[PDB]
Amino acid sequence: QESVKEFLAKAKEEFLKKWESPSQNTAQLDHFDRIKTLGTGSFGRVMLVKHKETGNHYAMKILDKQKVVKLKQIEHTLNEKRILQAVNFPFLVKLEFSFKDNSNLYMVMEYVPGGEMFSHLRRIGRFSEPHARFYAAQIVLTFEYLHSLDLIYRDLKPENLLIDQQGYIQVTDFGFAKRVKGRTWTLCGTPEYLAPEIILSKGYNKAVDWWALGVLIYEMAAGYPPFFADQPIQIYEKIVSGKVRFPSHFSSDLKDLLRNLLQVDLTKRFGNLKNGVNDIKNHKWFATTDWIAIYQRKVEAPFIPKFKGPGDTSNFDDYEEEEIRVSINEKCGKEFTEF
Ligand SMILES: c1cc(-c2nnc([C@H]3CCNC3)o2)ccn1
Ligand SMILES: c1cc(-c2nnc([C@H]3CCNC3)o2)ccn1
Repeated sequence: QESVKEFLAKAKEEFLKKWESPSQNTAQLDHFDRIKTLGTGSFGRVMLVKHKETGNHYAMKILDKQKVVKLKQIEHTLNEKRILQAVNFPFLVKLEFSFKDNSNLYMVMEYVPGGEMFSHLRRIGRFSEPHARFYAAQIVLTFEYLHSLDLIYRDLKPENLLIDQQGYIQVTDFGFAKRVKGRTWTLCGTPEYLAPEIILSKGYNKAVDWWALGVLIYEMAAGYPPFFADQPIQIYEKIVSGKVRFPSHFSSDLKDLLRNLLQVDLTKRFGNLKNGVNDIKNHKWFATTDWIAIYQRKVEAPFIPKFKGPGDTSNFDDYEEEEIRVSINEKCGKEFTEF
């Protein structure tokens, strides 16, 4: 494990150098052509763009500054960009450029054309245990990396996991990620994936990412999440009870892993014990996993998405196409000085 200790020590050195001196203002809007909207939200959207001089394709996340302020997301938005420009790991989407103008904030990422894990899971129904285990091992390594840097991710769900041209995962959307030594308190995340200590308004820590990994593995292997209900208040009641029913087709090793990740007592939850991530890596359900081979991307993927080239949008869906307007006057300049 010395080689793992020294890898993580080097990873932290390189993150901290970029964290302390973040890059800013590395492109501008009229360097790109707009192609298609890939997703939309409360204060921002993600567009496929093409760089006019190089011809490269990118995914550009665009946030309306005035709406960020109104939804009280200033701190979270600054978190997202400062973390994304500082990290480097095989299963994290790469931030290529960032900039701002009178109206908007922009984060320009590599474009991953295979689509969201959500689409593929819902089309096929459920993943076999080896298929789920291939994806789960990538998230285990990514959380080991993020947590060693004192980062909590806080938005694990199938919609945020993109599948690349080799069938591996690229994690996207750091809107709720935060550097945290100790506890933190914000209510955020999707209802089906929230740990009990978030719902109960406690000070919580990185163990909430390991709870969310339990939810994700269950959903990949069953086809639906463990605390499913029609409205959030009913979901929250099932989460805090912790009663979980497992389908009969689950293996005994899978049920045992999930009982330890979906542990309502955070001081007993796998990932948060004295042996840290190794209680997960050494569990019987991962016995066939070569952790080094996954990191080096040398395992053949269970599934390669169908797409025609780096500009193909066929694995994403259709949204109304709205203008990208930039006001003649600067909005919210002070609030976003550091961006
Ligand atoms: C303190 C507060 C926050 C924060 N961010 N959004 C919120 C929500 C409260 C109102 N709706 C959004 O609170 C972050 C860090 N410290
Ligand atoms: C393609 C897409 C993206 C991307 N970034 N954030 C998102 C969110 C949009 C909806 N759920 C995820 O998608 C990055 C690279 N290629």
